[PDB]
Amino acid sequence: AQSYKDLTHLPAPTGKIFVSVYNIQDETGQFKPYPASNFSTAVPQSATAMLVTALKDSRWFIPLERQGLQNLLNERKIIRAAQENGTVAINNRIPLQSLTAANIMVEGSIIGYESNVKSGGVGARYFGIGADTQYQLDQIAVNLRVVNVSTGEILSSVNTSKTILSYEVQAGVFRFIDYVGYTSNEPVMLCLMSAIETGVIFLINDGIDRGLWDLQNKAERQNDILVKYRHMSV
Amino acid sequence: PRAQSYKDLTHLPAPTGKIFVSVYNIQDETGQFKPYPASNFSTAVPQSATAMLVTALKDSRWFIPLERQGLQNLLNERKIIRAAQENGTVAINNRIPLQSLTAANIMVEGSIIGYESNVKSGGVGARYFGIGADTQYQLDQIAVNLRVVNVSTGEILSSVNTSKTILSYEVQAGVFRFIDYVGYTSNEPVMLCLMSAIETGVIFLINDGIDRGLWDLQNKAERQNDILVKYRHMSV
Amino acid sequence: AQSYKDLTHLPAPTGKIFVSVYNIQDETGQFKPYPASNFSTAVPQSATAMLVTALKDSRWFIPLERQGLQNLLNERKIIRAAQENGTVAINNRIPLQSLTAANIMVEGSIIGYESNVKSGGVGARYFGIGADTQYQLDQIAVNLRVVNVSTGEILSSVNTSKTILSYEVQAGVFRFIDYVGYTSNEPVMLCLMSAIETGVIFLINDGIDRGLWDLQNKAERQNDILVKYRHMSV
Amino acid sequence: RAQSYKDLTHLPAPTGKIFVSVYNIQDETGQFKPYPASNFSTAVPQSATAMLVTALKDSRWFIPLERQGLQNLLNERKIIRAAQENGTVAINNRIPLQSLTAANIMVEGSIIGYESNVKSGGVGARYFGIGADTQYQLDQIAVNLRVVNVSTGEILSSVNTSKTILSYEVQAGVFRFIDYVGYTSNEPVMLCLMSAIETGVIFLINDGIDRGLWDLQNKAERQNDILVKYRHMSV
Amino acid sequence: RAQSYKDLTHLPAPTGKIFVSVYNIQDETGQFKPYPASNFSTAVPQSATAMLVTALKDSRWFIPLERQGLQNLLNERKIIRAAQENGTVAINNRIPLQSLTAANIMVEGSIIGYESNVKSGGVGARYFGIGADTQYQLDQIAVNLRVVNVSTGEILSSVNTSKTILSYEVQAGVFRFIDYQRLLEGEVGYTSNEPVMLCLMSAIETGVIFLINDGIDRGLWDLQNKAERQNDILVKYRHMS
Amino acid sequence: RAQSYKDLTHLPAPTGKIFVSVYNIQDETGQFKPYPASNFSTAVPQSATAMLVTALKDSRWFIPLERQGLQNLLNERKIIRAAQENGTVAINNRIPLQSLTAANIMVEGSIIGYESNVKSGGVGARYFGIGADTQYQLDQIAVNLRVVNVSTGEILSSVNTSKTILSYEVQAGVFRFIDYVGYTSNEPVMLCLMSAIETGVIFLINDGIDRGLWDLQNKAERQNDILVKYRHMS
Amino acid sequence: RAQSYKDLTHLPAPTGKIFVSVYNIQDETGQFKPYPASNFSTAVPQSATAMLVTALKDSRWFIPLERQGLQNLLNERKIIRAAQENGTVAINNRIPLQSLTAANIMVEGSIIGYESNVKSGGVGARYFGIGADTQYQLDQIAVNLRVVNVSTGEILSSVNTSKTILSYEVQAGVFRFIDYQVGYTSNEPVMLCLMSAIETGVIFLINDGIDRGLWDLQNKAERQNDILVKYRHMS
Amino acid sequence: PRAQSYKDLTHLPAPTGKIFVSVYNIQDETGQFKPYPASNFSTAVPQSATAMLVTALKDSRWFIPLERQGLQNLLNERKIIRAAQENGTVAINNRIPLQSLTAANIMVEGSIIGYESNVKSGGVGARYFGIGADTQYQLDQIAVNLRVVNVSTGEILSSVNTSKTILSYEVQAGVFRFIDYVGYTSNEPVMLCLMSAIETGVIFLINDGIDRGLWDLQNKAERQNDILVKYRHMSV
Repeated sequence: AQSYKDLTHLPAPTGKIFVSVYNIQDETGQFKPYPASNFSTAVPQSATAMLVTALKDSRWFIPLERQGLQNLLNERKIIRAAQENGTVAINNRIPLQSLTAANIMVEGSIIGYESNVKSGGVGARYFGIGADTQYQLDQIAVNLRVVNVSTGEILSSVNTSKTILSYEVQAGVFRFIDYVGYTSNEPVMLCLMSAIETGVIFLINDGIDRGLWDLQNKAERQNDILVKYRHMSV
Repeated sequence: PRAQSYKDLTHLPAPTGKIFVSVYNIQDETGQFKPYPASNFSTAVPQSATAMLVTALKDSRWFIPLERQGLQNLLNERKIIRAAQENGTVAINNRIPLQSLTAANIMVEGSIIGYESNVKSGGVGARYFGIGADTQYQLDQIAVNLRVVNVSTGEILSSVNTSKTILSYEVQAGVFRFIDYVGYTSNEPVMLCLMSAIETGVIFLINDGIDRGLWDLQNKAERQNDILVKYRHMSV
Repeated sequence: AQSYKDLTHLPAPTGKIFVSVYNIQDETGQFKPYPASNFSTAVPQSATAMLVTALKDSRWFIPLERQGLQNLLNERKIIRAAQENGTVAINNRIPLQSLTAANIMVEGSIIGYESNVKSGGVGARYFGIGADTQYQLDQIAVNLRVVNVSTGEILSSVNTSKTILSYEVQAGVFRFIDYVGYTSNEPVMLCLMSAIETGVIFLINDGIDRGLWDLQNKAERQNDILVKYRHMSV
Repeated sequence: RAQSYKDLTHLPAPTGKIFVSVYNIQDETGQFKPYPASNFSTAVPQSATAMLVTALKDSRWFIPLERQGLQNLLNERKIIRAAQENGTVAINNRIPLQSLTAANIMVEGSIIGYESNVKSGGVGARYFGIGADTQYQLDQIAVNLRVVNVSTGEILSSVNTSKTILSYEVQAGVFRFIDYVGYTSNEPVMLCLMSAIETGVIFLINDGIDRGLWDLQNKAERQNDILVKYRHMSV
Repeated sequence: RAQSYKDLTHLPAPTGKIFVSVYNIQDETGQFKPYPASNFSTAVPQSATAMLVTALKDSRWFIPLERQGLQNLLNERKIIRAAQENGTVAINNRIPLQSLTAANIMVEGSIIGYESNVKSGGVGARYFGIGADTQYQLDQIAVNLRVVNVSTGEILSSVNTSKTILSYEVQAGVFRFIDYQRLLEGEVGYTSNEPVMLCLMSAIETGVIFLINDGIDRGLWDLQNKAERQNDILVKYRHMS
Repeated sequence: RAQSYKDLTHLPAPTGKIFVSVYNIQDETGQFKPYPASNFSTAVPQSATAMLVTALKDSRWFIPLERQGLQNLLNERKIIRAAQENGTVAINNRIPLQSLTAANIMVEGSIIGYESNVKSGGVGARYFGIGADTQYQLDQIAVNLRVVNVSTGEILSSVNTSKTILSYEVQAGVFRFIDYVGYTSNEPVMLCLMSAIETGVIFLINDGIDRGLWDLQNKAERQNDILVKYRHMS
Repeated sequence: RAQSYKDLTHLPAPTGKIFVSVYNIQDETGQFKPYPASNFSTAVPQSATAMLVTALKDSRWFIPLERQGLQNLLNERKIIRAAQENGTVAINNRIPLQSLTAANIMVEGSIIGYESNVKSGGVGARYFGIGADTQYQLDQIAVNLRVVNVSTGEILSSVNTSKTILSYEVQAGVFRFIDYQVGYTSNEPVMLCLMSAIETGVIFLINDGIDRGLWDLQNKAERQNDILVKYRHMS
Repeated sequence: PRAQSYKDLTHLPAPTGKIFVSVYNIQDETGQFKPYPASNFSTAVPQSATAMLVTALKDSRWFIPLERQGLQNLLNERKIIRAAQENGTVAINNRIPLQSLTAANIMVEGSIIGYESNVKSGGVGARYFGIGADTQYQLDQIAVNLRVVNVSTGEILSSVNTSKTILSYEVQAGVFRFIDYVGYTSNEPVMLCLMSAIETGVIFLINDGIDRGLWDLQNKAERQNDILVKYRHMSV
């Protein structure tokens, strides 16, 4: 997808930013219609994992684990129990630091989702397909927030929407366009990822502008990708 | 392009100074879900009013929202910070100075108190949309209540109510025509509805606060600002 | 609507009354029938929000927030922590009083709800529509109680029933009859709201008669609205 | 208003009114409404407790103490005390606290059974006066009320009432009914629940007379028309 | 009123009424009503404990002690103590507290089975004297009552009852019924109560009589007149076991 | 009464009855009834535990100690002690407390399987001697009973029983049945559960005898008619 | 009884029986039965843990220690201690308490997958010997058994078994079956599947343990036993 | 036969020494269940990913997995042991020497992040499977995410994502022909998909770790290994 390429070729910052990752909540309230199970969610429930990946892939952030904090704490208990008596095989000693802290924490909401099946119309032209074949429209809105831990104020809050027309051309292969491409992943997931990745870039952009963080070369503020995504926020 | 509610909200007259306000949840108190063939669990209304409100309070240029949903998370992070620096070994460039959590005298809270949606044909919609009297458009109505509570006393200072009614139909794949009891939107209508209501509520809120002396304008004359009188009139 | 106009034009009391607002529980047990979701409630779940609005709008009461008492308390902790060390910017100082108390607390129940689709009969006659055209009947019963915090005894206990025949004439506009007028609100919404509004007035009347609270002008005990709602209460 | 209400509100007086604590009346019918109702729609309103509290008051025999929101009460009292302990509160805003009113008996109960069927013609049709094609409704609710001695925990009384109501709609939202003749604007099942609880309160008062828990002001009134009406009902 | 009630209300007297703690009778049938009922509609009423208490009282053998609402009781007693500890309460309003009454036995139970099917013709049609195409109902309930020794935790008594009732509606809200345990005797009764409830109640009332008999036979409690062990009702119910 | 019941109530006597604590028999079939039953109707009764207690009592080999309501018991004993500590209790109402009777063996169990199929013609039709289009049902239950040594926690015995019952209704509420012909007034699936549990208790008794967990009064009677009958069944 | 049970009950003996604490076997298939079953009817019986315990005993290799109901155990022991601490209990009623027996190993597991579909013809029709239009049933279950070292928390052994059973009914409640690599059973097929799988897992476990020196055979020569080598090859 | 992923996983080059890793759950975060006529409660994907991961980590010969799911059970058993020998009376042949629970510097965790399943006919399936264009095969797609966390600092060291797509159809009862974007399988296709994704996940993880200097190979000659290069190309 284009978002992944843009995300992976940003200009570099002075240094990577520590950030603690809390959840991206699904707040659409939406599930699939008949004949799905009543319990089948309309959107994957994996936004947080995607965010962690998107933050790392940006080359701008060091994500700190918080979802499984209790597990972390246990493991550290077990380490301490294994070395407090000074008998542990030295090749097996694990030096413990204090957990890395962060001044900002990142959180989010999937704020909306719409999906409908369509045929012909504008989609059929851009795809180069028959005016009777049925395609899909998937739209997701994501909100990402960065909170200041020192004060509890919101440092940054971007909103992204991605809308994707798609249709199956081969078993398990989809052609799609971002309001032209090939994808092997489900359209709805491509949408969720693309929205989250874009959100991270929006995030990085907003932070540069507000002096939360700066680029290695301030000259690189006018990088093609950065202005591309800066303009997607009007 | 973007709704009238957003435009009005983002061009309000300024307050003497921005007001800190703590935001807790906006509950969906409609009791409503989508009918067959929806999943029984599909909510009629989006479940993200709180995020929308935080964004709208910020966008008004009147408020600095303090997020409280993850207060418990915030507090843990501060524990983790203190534990990392109490021994004075942390790399000086990685030191995180802690202030006190910013406090607020007022707390804003709310409810989505009503929602109705039905599909319609002909009538006023058909005329204003300029469509066939057999062609179907949709009506979405959402009602929101916003309350301001005094943290020092616990008195409920303000309690405003807004209703937004939106007529819509899809004209192109993923594009909707709408009327606010004509515009175009790329967003699903029930969300356009909820957003407009929340944004309107924040404006109603600001007005009520001025009138009750909860907060004051920078320019005392601008009590007769076009936007403020517009929304003042929607409340009578 | 009539209830609202009347509620906002009550004669004034000697002084506004503090009251703690606790929930109005939905005790109908009722949800919407096919094709609604099984989980769709028959009645909105916002009676309490409406009570607070009605109490303030009566200009008789000062409602004290209790649903978010725990949040309140937290904010007060945060306030104290921010100023106990005396370093806070003097203009950023927030003086804390004790939470305002109340001798009475108001609570309630939605004790019954009926909703049915109908044709012909009285509706058709008064609405002036075909005996084949369909209207809705919505009926709600509400109970409001005022409790003495000092003794735990019930100070006042009023009951209201609102019955509304309605039908849609235009997209989103209903003509209704109160067992003719026009409303933009959903009928069940208007029914619940009207019952609660009427309830507060019933409450206020009962309170006057039982000496729980007094009017500035005792002569206005014969106010048009007050006697109107006194007549309904029998 | 129904006969039950009339009777309840015209009982002979007791020596002095009785404090009684009311905790919830549980729906123990296990019953919900059939298709096309939501699976979650209860057959019977979930508001019996509120109704009982009202009925206890209306009888003029009892002063009901509500306990459902006891924890809220307690909080309010915390807030009151915190507000005046430092003696700075304006004397006009001072709230004098008494001790919460206590009671020796606790009343509790269950809705123990419910049946509803749609009927056509038959016997009802005659007292209603219509053809074997019009459909009327039968609603039957059974309630149990218990009185508990708080001092000892003995269950002093356990009465049972059944109300059966035949009804059918004549006008939109207006019902004709017969109590195994009147008109009601209230939904029949709710008229039934209410009539059951009201009747129960009277069964309770009678049973208390008979067990020496309380007696009448005027001993002659021990064989009052209403009290005797409902005693015969209870056997 | 059912025969079970008549019999329960005319048992011979004991030396003294027996204190008993009443805990719940659990519905362990696992059964709900079929389409078109709500999935949540229970096949059997959920009110056996309320009925048990009434049956224990109506027997004139027991004094039931409240335990379902034990926590509420305790609260009320707190409130009481708080109201008179400062010695200012109006003397007419003073409430003397004893210790909660104890009991050496607790009674508990299970509804262990429930069967219901609609039938036509057959033996029912004969004994009811109705058309072989008219529909009647069969309801069967099984109840288990246990008496537990609180001093030792041993189970003192565990009786089992089944009541089977054929019924059909004859008038609006009036049912004619038969008690399969007397089917061939051809006696038919009328009831205003729903059949599954008459069934539940009749089983529970029978269980208590079974219970009183077992206790008599095992010396858990005694009759005033030892001679009255040969009372008609006691041998009637002694034989059903 | 069932063959199982006759056999259980006429076993050879043990040297003396055995105290055993009874904890639950869990329904571990995972099975509920099909359409048009309620989704919530269990396939099998939920009263196996009460049945076991009755069966253990009825064997004349065990004295079951009630543990399901252990917490209630303990409460009752608090209440007794509170009523007598002050030495004021009415002498005829005095309750002497012993210690709760203890037991060295715990009995517990699982219903591990259930099958129900309604059938037509075939072998059933022959043994019943009915029309070959008339429909009968097959019910099969598998039960597991375990005895645990409380001193050590070792599992002393683990027996498994399967009962399969063919039945069809011949009179209203009366069933003819066969255990791979008899009459029962009880529902076939209950007869199935009960019979399995009764057989289980006998199995248990045999295994205990064989392993020296407990002994019979006359050691020669190991060759009792009933004991060998059920011994051969496994 | 099936090939798995005969085999489990005729294994070569170990040096001595092994204590193992049994915690649950979780159903991790996520699977329930389709229409017209109740939505809540599980595809697979929920009794794997009871079955494992039975299998472990039946192997004559293990002594299972009950842990599912450990708190009940603990309560009963409290009651015993309470009954004899005051030295008055009748000596014949005295219960000597040891410490709960411990174990160096802990056995745990998961049912990790399940399939069921109905079929016609193919290998089944041949091994069953019926026409290619007559229908048989396929049930397949995958189980994972783990043995964990309590001293270190490392996983000591981890076997995986899949059993596939083709089946169809010939008489009411009697089935023809095949252990897809012919037999009779009175039990439901998915039952025989789970049980055969759990029994196979225990043998796989015993084998893996011998090979890794977790436990030893009486006679190391018996390493080439017919049953043991049979199960070595299926792994 | 057995999937290529398994074959590749079990023939990796050895690391300098095997690495202890603690494994907590792999959550199903697809939100997906089976459609009618399945039970509403039937999950689309097996709920046994964690067992499968533990199995995969062992099989790679790079890791020693420490299961933590029953940590509480473990701890209880150790209590029981200690209580059983603290009085020094236990039978010597039954004596159990307790070490400390083995610790690990890294902790592995993961999510099933996506799942789609469809029944299909004709197209590529009919061609490669060699079946009638009306004959039905199924498509299963699963996406897995594995994360490695530093237990000493809480930094998330690695987060790899894998997708497996499998076309399949049953050819004989309980035997499937399948294609991994022809082979035969006795196991169910959705399980084959989940297993293959997880195995691939582990190799991706090993690769990422080499790259980030978390670990290196025993034999320097093996730095450019065919299997390691194969699976790097699937990521890029």
